[PDB]
Amino acid sequence: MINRTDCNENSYLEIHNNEGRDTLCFANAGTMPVAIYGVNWVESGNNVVTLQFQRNLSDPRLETITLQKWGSWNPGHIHEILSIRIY
Repeated sequence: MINRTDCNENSYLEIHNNEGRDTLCFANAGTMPVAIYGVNWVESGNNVVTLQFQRNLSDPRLETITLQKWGSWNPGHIHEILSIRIY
């Protein structure tokens, strides 16, 4: 039940990789597999959402990150996003 939204409000998750090149606003607790490479920062309005991405491609280095209300993520260009889970 997850779909790519252009953020029609100010309280959702938004991942902008490629150095703020392509942003993806997700909504609804829906949970689907996504692919986001080069993660610079992620948004997390007043909603708890889990982000599933693989740190390294060659290795199955799976990493989980939970964004709290109004939480954001600023790693430094992530390989690619695996899936996205919303609570």
